[PDB]
Amino acid sequence: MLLDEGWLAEARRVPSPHYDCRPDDENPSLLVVHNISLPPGEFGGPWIDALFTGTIDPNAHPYFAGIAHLRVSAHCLIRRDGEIVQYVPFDKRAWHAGVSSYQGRERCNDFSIGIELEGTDTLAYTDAQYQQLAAVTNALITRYPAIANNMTGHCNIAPERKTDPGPSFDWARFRALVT
Ligand SMILES: [Zn+2]
Repeated sequence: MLLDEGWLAEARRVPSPHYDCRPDDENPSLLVVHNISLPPGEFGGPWIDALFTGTIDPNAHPYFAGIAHLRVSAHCLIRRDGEIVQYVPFDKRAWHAGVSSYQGRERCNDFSIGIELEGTDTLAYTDAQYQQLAAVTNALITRYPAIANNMTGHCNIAPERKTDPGPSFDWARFRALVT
């Protein structure tokens, strides 16, 4: 697919207020793979769109109040059916990695894009999502070369704390489709 220098045309743009300047406007290299579903264990709700914009309703669900204290966002999301939703231009800083670390260098937000796979640590992602994740990845690799040589889980840059994208994530399947 195609890149309007930050934005994915194919997608459904959610204008998240939750971005800012990459420090010294450094360009991204490492892509991190995230997972998420809300409420935790269901798919298709509007609620992800919600969390990612800082508007989600703490009253919509006993699990939504537990996190209604965050302001967080991830560059793009892949829904179970392949649909790509984009909240923030790739060149900008997403509030996704958190307290993370990759190769001596923390605050991994700075230099990374974050892709969310709708799902759970323990349930297989769908064919469409492997096709889509790889699709987006090839694009960013073309814009940002280093990505092909920096790809990881949240669980890698934040062990113990994070386990996403989980043992479900079959890197084999995905890589099989990256350039
Ligand atoms: Zn994550």
